[PDB]
Amino acid sequence: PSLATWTKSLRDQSLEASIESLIFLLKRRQVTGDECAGAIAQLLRQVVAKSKWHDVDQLLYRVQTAGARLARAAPHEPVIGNIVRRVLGLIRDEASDIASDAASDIQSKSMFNLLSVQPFSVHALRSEVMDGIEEILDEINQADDQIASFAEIQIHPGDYVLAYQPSKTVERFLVKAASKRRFTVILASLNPQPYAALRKKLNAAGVSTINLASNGLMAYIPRVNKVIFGAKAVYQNGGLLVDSGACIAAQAAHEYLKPVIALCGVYKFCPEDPSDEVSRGELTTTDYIPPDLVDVYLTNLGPQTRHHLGGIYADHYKIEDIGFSLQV
Repeated sequence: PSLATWTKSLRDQSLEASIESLIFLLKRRQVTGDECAGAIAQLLRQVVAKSKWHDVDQLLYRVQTAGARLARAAPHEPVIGNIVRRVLGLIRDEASDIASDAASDIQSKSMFNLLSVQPFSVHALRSEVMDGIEEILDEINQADDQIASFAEIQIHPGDYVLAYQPSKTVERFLVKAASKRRFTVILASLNPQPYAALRKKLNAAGVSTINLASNGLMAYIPRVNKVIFGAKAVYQNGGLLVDSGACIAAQAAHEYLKPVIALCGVYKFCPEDPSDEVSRGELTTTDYIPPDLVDVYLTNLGPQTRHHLGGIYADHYKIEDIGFSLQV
């Protein structure tokens, strides 16, 4: 019924009931975007905790199967797959004291041993994985603030900043910047007053706000200093998944030498190349921005260029967990 209600039935509901409730939320689309990322992490944590497995191989299978089901419910949401792969990667990492000693190792692996009083080895790994998943959850929750901590670096006094259909991440970024900078924000949407709350918050902070006519976006871009977008996803090639019409704004910015900045947390980094459907823009209307149109990827780790992306992907993903689509 609600994500909040779903969250606290989690620990005293059956695993299958929790998975099915979340599936229900995803399909009715009550749960959307980045709060979806956290929901996946919490459900996967419960899978690690409550499902039956004795070896990492069966733990990996469990997580992947549950992840596949969740992904299926909301195919439009690519962050779900990212969280699943991050959890799969975490499991492999921790899988690699009592285990090094032959005596204790043998004792721990036995289901009928006085250490199993589920063999000990399973329990120790289970505990460590659940902890790591909590960390992933904290990484997800803190991403917007971490991205916003670089705002003073990105925005300078007197800047004219064009924000195209700002998301929550962009809002937190602009509001934070307002605390340390005096500048102007231009809110433009090609899809047609809007963003009254955001504007009210910005104005109180000392930031001027401009509303642009739909027709004028192309005429007015030469004025602005920089263009900022929230990315729904990032791809290995440096392409982005964005709101519809963003690609047009990106090109205009590029045409007039205006830096294009994409706000994206690493959890939104998809370890694939963009599907042809995405390139077509077919993938709730989204557009695709090719890497040539993007100047900066601003992440929780800081601003990055396309050349920096390979390192980031390698740091967070395992080759075994990528290169295939989750499927039940």
